[PDB]
Amino acid sequence: QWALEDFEIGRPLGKGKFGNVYLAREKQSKFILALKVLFKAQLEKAGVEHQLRREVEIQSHLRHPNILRLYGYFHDATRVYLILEYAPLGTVYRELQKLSKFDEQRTATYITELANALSYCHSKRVIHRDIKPENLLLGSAGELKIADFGWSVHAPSSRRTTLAGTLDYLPPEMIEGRMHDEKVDLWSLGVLCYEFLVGKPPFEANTYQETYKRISRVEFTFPDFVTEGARDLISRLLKHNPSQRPMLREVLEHPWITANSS
Ligand SMILES: CNC(=O)c1ccc(Nc2ncc3cc(C(=O)N(C)C)n(C4CCCC4)c3n2)cc1
Repeated sequence: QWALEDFEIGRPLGKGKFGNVYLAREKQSKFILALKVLFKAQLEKAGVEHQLRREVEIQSHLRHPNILRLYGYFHDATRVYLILEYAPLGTVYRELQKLSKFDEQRTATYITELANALSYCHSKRVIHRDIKPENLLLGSAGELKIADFGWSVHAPSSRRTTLAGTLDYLPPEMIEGRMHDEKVDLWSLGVLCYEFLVGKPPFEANTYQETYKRISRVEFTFPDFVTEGARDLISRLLKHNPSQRPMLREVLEHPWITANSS
């Protein structure tokens, strides 16, 4: 069906290792959307051309208000085109840059949305979404959208590289090279809850090497303003042992979440 001729192209919203994301508009409907362009040369060089095919099929069947929708896709001789939902308010990472840190009501509301999205994902055996805030977008209603599909893409305003942000969110079992399961998403939720409340991710260090040690040894501390309920949820999510991490339904029922979420 689709071809590049079906779209008007506007400015690049961001750029990544594999290509760019453009503001775009379907000509007939004048619908605004995000056109993600991946260069086949880059996909081939990295050896991920088979992984892209699988994730396109997965993404084509994920339908949830807090997951960025894939409308369709096509290709030409040099490029793959993903026709994505456009999230008009940008990344949560940028919101965090602007506000420095989130209050407990905003944080608990965002965590609720993500826990619901991740529960849906898990129900389809979809695990390990990279939910660093650079991959979380804000829809027109301010609702969170998981948008890690098709690899990282940064806006010009970003000050954290793809490798650094992804490392900040990696769980000990994947740094220690062990088997992992869907509990990696619970770990990521704890890192995110902390970054939301603090304005910095908990294991940030000068070097990647020190960050590895801090993650593996779960070495993090709380600023004085983090309330006891927030400490309790974050401490349960950032357990080294994945079996000790709560179920997503237990996150949603956590007293700090229910007391503060919209
Ligand atoms: C001052 N305005 C802004 O910074 C702004 C930035 C993006 C949007 N919309 C928007 N909509 C859909 C997307 C899909 C991606 C993407 O492939 N990611 C891996 C996440 N991205 C990225 C592009 C670069 C930042 C997120 C999307 N971005 C609106 C406003």
